[PDB]
Parts: sequence; structure tokens; C-alpha cells
Amino acid sequence: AEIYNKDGNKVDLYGKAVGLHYFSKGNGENSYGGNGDMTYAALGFKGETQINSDLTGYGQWEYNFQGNNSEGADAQTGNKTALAFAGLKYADVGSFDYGRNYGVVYDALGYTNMLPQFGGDTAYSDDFFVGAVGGVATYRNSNFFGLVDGLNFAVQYLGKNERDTARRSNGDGVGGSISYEYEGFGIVGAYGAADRTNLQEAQPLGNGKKAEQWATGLKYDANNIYLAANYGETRNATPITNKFTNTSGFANKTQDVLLVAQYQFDFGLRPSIAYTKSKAKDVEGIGDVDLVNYFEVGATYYFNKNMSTYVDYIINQIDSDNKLGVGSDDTVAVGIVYQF
Amino acid sequence: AEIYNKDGNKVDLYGKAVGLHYFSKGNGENSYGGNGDMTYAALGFKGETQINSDLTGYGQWEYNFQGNNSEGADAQTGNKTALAFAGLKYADVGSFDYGRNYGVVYDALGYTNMLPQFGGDTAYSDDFFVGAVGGVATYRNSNFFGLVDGLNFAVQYLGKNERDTARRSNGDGVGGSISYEYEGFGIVGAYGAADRTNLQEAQPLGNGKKAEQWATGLKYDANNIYLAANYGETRNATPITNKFTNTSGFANKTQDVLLVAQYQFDFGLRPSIAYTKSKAKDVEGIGDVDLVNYFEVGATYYFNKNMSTYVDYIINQIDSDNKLGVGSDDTVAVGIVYQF
Amino acid sequence: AEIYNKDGNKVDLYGKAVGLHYFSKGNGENSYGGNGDMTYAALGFKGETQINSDLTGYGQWEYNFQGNNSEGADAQTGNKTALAFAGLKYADVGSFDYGRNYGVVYDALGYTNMLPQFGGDTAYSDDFFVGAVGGVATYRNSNFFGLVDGLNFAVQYLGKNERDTARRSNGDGVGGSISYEYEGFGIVGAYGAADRTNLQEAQPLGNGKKAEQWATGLKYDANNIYLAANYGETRNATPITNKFTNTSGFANKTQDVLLVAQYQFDFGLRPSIAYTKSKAKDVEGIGDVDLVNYFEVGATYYFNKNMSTYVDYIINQIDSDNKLGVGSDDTVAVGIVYQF
Repeated sequence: AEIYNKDGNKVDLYGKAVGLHYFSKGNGENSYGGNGDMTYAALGFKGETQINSDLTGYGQWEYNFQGNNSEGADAQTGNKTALAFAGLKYADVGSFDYGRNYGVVYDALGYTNMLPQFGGDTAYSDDFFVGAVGGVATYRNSNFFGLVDGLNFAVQYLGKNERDTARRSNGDGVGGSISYEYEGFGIVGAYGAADRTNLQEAQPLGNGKKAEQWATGLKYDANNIYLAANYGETRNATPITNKFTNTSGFANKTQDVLLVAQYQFDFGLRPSIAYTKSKAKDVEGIGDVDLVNYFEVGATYYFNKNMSTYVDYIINQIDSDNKLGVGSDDTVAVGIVYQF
Repeated sequence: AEIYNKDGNKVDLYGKAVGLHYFSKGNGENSYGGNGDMTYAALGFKGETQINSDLTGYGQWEYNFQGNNSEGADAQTGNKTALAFAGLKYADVGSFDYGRNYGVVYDALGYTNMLPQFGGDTAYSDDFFVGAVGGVATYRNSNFFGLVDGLNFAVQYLGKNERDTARRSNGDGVGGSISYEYEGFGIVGAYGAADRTNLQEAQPLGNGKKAEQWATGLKYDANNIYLAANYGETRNATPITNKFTNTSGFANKTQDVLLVAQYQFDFGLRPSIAYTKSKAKDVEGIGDVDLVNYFEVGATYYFNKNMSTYVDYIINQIDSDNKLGVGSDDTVAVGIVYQF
Repeated sequence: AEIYNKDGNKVDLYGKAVGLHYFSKGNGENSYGGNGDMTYAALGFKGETQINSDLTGYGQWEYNFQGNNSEGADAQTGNKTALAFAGLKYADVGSFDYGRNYGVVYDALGYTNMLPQFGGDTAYSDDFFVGAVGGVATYRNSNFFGLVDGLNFAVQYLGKNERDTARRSNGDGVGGSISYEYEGFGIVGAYGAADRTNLQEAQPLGNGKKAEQWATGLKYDANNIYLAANYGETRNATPITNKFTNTSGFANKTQDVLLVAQYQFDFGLRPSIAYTKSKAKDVEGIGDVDLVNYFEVGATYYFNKNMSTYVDYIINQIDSDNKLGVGSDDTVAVGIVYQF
């Protein structure tokens, strides 16, 4: 919500409180999304200052506060800064920002990351270029320097992150994206490649000096309709876990597809239908095994732009015998959202 | 403080910085409240949107930031999200919210949780229905569907929380409260019952498949006067610790009383007097032992609604030989509060 | 940014998002500042209420959110409440605040803590009186009770902090500062002394029952010019580490000098030049060894008061053989800052 706008600077302080509950069965160890309270809140700011006619400075920070932890030792579980970056935008020359931001491959993957609560299964956090990462320098360009309406492109430099965990680490890498939009239709292409760290190479699942991620996106978004599809493959980039052996690392290769269809009624209801499949190929010890496989049905009800409610239902197709231990049961999430 | 109010939505961004210091004696191990710096700050938002004439959506989030930790490894000690919930309110039909909120038994216990800094000793956090918990669905009704002025009621569903700690866990449970207010007087009744988790049952202090908490409240609140009393009992619900053996769990039963008397002078001073006693009955190995036993004297000085100061003095009656190790010394807290 | 100002109370909600990257060489273990992403954000509030003509209440809270952590187990690394205090100010009688605030010796040390990113090397956090600490009661006076324009003074009471770490602990102590300003020139003197805790005494580096810190400050600050110098010594107060033996504690004595020269061009550029040297004397096992020794060059470019950019270059003079293991390589930081 815009709380300050004077002398060229504007600050938007935003957030939400989401009451959220997942319904599955068992001890919780075999479903898609889990079971019980999943409440969470968020707080951030988005600032922008008009340096002059052509030049804008901007900054953004966003934090995730789980609401399903006790005030005891588990108090900070799942809490983190989602975004933290600052940059400059100059006329039609471009923008440049640095800090913790969305990887370039998310430029494609965002087409299908539109479900009520689930979806966007391959846009992992701290995973090279597909989700939020730390230490990325991103150059972005709109309308090809103002010459070609609807034609955008970006390049992104991923600096190495030698963390304690293989899962959360990354070496130096370059990525990019190109897209074109015209009358509701849009097409994107995005690719990234980075070195893996020693620690990543030491894990038992995954062989290669470089991680690679790419995705394609197609969509139709107008007339209250939203149809989207993404196609992508990864090499040594998708984090995987063998639940049986309890080993860990990255899948040698993944083939991933996401499909989404939604309709926005003027009365506020927005039914959603989706299909998601992610398959790991050549997993040492396993070979081909599905990571993600489901059908999705759900709806959001928008009271207005501050209040909404939803039900998100995952018809899980992963089988009970799945070679990696990936859950096979269904999950139904139900949530009430206030946002500003 | 209301920082945004446009197009039906309103956001109140609030908080405070409390400079706070507790004065007791020793190595700190035998007083009521402890010793040294107890500074802390808080930040939250309270949002509300007018969906239409009869329908309101709302959301609230509040965080506690201790101010007595170093910037070292103890940085997050005592930090947590106090509240995180969202809901809807419809005409005189009721309200419904879900997330981390106050348990229904706090509807009674809030009558006496009005001291300058201490008090409200049996409104434990993450303890079924007496304080803040995660995963509660609360229905609330004002004035009996608009038919009986001053007659309110609530029902609350506690979903299971199988955490790592017995202290912070809970099984499924139902609770409720009924109250009546007329001309400064008010009477409340609140009860809750939930299953205990396996981990709770495994502890050495406490036997039972269900936790039970109830409290009654009576008050007079008008003419600058505030008198309140609460009477309550718990079964397998009050967290207790044997300091000598170093065992832990919940008291088989508790009998608890709280009494409060305060006066609000027009010049800003508000003297406070209180009595609090909590007794555990049938503690395995001990039998009857007091958990809480003291007299309270204090005053708050209100410069206005943003600035205030106080002194809170606990005359501790727990004896030096207390069977559980509960401190016997006095505590004096002194604080200066800025809030917005 | 001032987001609320009504009925005597005013709230300033402030913050920034800083994209920041340090460039050094190696595995990172031998430079001045380190290597890689150093992004971080900040959020705080500064409130003030006009109680009456002569009396003001105030409160402040500030948090540091690192932006170079993953959303994994290292999520809270470096996160903390920087400041949390409240107080009262009465006419020309003085101000008094309590909570986590800057130690009095920082009244002197702030003269040279003005570099783009580095500098202020002896204003350690949680280190008696030179940086931010918890549990300090500070009385401050401006213009000698309104009698002597430009003549200020302060006294500060440090309450004991018996933490888990020797580094972050402190005993009871008193400190003070006096300063005088006239036409761009300013001179400060500040001293503090506190008891050390048992844990501090138990460490292998440092002998003494009391910690002592003092600094002198001189500056010229007008005509777009800023020249400053600080001279100070510590006794058993500067935290030190022997990287070779892996021991820890405080230097018996330190001698510290800081020099800064900057120029603020009207077009927005502010070149900076600085010199910093800190020497430890009589370190058990070592004798005299430099802790800090470098030359600094840098510039900040101010687009306006919300956006800025900088380069900060440390020409490190510590030698490769430094007896304590203190890094000898150079560091270049580069950052883009949005603030409000």
C-alpha cells in the first residue's frame, strides 16, 4: 500500500496474513503438500525515486514470517528474507539491479506459477536461476531499447555462493531470457548455466561441473482467460532426495512440463485447472523416476483486492512405489488471505 | 497508527519500544521475574477492508523483537510472531478467523491480564486455549446475532500441533466462551478440552489423554475504576518443571485465582494492586505445591497514548523450600514505553 | 520517511535495500573485508510525541536483515535488532533513554565512522561503550542546560550482561562524553570503564578486572568539507582472536588512530580518503601486533537523498606474517543503495 509519496520518492509498504491449512492423511510423511497449519504472513517495502525525467532508483525488500511455529525453539522455522535488491532504470536503456532476486529462468517459469497455493514446483529457491537466489546482477530491457514494442530481454550474472549446504550453494554462472508479447499472447525463452561448487560435486546424487536450467513459456492472457504452458529441462540442477537410502544431491537431468488454465469471472470467482510433471532421468541407482506428477483443481474467490479465499486441490499421480520416496497422497489446502 | 485508509481498505501499522529492567538479587536463579535488561520492541499491522455494507475482511500480524540480545549467536532469543491470522465478519452473523491467535480461554483470563508488566501468569503461550497458539479456527458472535445487546459467545477449533517439544505441542481440541456485559459489569465463562500428543503423554509429569482448561471472569470497569477477578482450573494443561530432578511435563491439576484493582486518575497515574495464586495438585512425587503466589503493587504513568512509564513490584509469597524449585524472591520491573 | 504526524505524535518509518559485493582473492580467509555478496536491508521506526511544550517522549527500533543468506538453515545469519530504546526529553534539562543504543564512546568514534562502507573499525558491537550495546541508561545534555551554546555532555550506565559468550558479555560500568562545537569545528572526549565478567576473565587472551575505553575526536565540517581525526586507547576491551592457536579474548591494551578526509561536490560526488591503525600491545604470547592497518580511497555518488552508489577501496597494510592471523589482502566493495 502506498504510504509515502512526496518530493519524487514513493514507498509502498505491503504485506498479508494468510490463514492456511493443508488436509492430507497419515503421519504426514506420504502426501504432496503435508498436513496441518501452514499459516504465514509477509512484509516488505517497494520504493522508487524519480532521480530525474529519465532516471529512476528503486529498492525492494520482502520477508516471510511463518505463522505456524510456536514461540519456543522452532520460532524461526521457515522465516527468511525473500527479496533484497536495489537498482537504477534509465529511459529505454535498461535497468540494472543487484541483490537477492528472482533468477532469469523464472522469467519463463512465472507463466505457470499462478495457482491458488500450489504449482510452480520447479521454481526452487536458492537453486541457480529458477527461483529466488542471492548475489545476482540482473540487466533487463523493455521493448528493445524502445524500438520494438513488446520485445524484452534480460541477462543475469550469478556470483558464487559457497554455503554450508550443497542444496543452497552455487558457483559463478550466466543466464538470460528473451520474450515477446502481442495482444494477450506471450512467448518466453530462458536459459542459465553455472559452475557447481566442490560440495555439490561431493554429493552422491549428480555428476557434472556445470548446472544447466532452461524453460520455454507460452501464454494467452486477456478476455478474463489465462492459459499457460512451460517446457523445460535441467542438468545437475534440480535438488533431489532418496528417502530410502537417505542420500542427497541433484538429478542428472530433468524434463519438466506445466500447464495451467484459469478463468476470472467478474463476480470474483477464478476456477483453476492445472497439470504438472517433472521427471528425473539417469538418477544413480534408480534411472528414470518421477519427482512431480499431478492434476490440480481449485478456485480463488476475490472479495476485492485486499481479501480473498481459496481451495487448492492436488490430485497426486506419483505412485506409492516411487523409487525416491516422493509422496503419493493428495493434498487439499484451504486459505483466507488479507493483503495490502 | 493508521497509515493508510483509501478505497475501502485501512491499515494500522503499530508498535513500540520498551526500555525495561528487572531488579532482583543473586545469580538470578531464585526470583519471580529475573534480573537485568528486559528491553523489547514490537511491530505489527492490523488491516481491514470494507468488502460491502455488511462484509468486512481483516488480517493481523504482530512480531516480538527482544532488545536484550547481542548481535551474536543469541540474536533471535525470545523473538517470534505473536499473532498471524485473517478472517471475515458479516453483519450480525459473526466473524471467523484462522491462524495464530488467542485461545478462547483467554476471553476469560484477559480480565486480570492488565498489570503494568507482570500478571496474567496462567495465560501461557502455545498452551492449548489460554494464550497465543497456532492453528486455531475461531468463530465469534456479538450481541447474540444482534438480538441481545451485550451478550457474546465464541467457539474455537484447535488443530493438532505435533511439534518437537511436549511443552509447545497440542492435539485436536474444541473450546468456547460465553460472556455478558451490562453497565461496566461483565461476566465470562470459558472452557476448552483437547487431546494430548504422544510426546506429551511420554513426559514424567502428567497423566491423561486430554488436556482441560477453564476460567470464570467477573469485572467492574467504569468511572475510572477497574476491578477484576478470575477463577480457573486446569487438568494436564499447565506446563511445570521440577528444578531439582530436572524432569518436565504438565501438572495433573491446577486451581488458579487472580484478583486486580486499579484506578485511573485524570492526571495520568494508574495505581495497581493485585493478588495471584496458582496451585498444582497431585504432582507425581510432590502432591500439592504452589506454582505462583504473590501480591502486586505498581503504577503506570501515562504522559499520553504514545508515552508512558511504570514500576511493577512483585511481593513474592512462594516459599524458599517450594517443592518444584519455583523462585521465592521479589522482582521490581521499571520501564519506559513509546508506542504508536 | 514520515508516514504519520497527527495529534502530537509523529512516526518515521525508514529503511533501505543495499546491493553490495566485496571483491578480494583466495578462499576468502586472508582479506580485509571478505569476498562475495554482502547485500543487506534494514527496517526501523523513529517515533516522537509532543507530551507538552517542554516534554517529548521518543522511541526507536531498527533491525538488520542480511540479504546474502539462503532460505535454508543459514537464514538468520547476521540478523539482529540494531537499536531498541525509549526515553523522555525535557526542555533544556536533558534527555534520558534506556535500551539497546550506542555506547558513549561512540560519541567520539562517530567523527570518523563516515566511510562509504568500511571504516569505524574500533566501534565494535556489544563491546562496552564503543558501539551498540544492550542495557544502557543514557543521560544527555545539550548546550549546558541551555546556558552554553554548542557545549554538550553525556553520562551512561552500562548494566551487566552475563551472556553465553565472553565476546558479547559485559559487567556494570559507567561512561561519559563531553563535546564542543563552534563554526564547523568540533572536539569530543569520551571515556568508559566497566567490570569484566567471570567468563571474560577465564579467556586466555587478557588480564584485568576492568575494561577501559577512551577516544578523543576533532573535526571540521562545513563548506562541503569534512575532515576528522580520532585518537583512542583501550585496556582489556578490544576483542581479538589468535587464528593460529585458535584462542580468544581481549587485547591487554590497544592504541587506535583514525583519519578521514572527504569532499562533497554539489553534483553529488563525494570522494573519500582515510587512514586507520589499531595496535594491540602486550598480547600474551605475541607482544605488539597490528589489528588494523590500512589506507582507504573511495567515493559515493548521491543521485538524491534516496538513491546512491559507491565504491570503497581498502589498501591493506597488515603484513602477511601478522602474528594474530589478521588478513593482509585488499578489499573493494561496490554497492547500490535505495533508502527511505
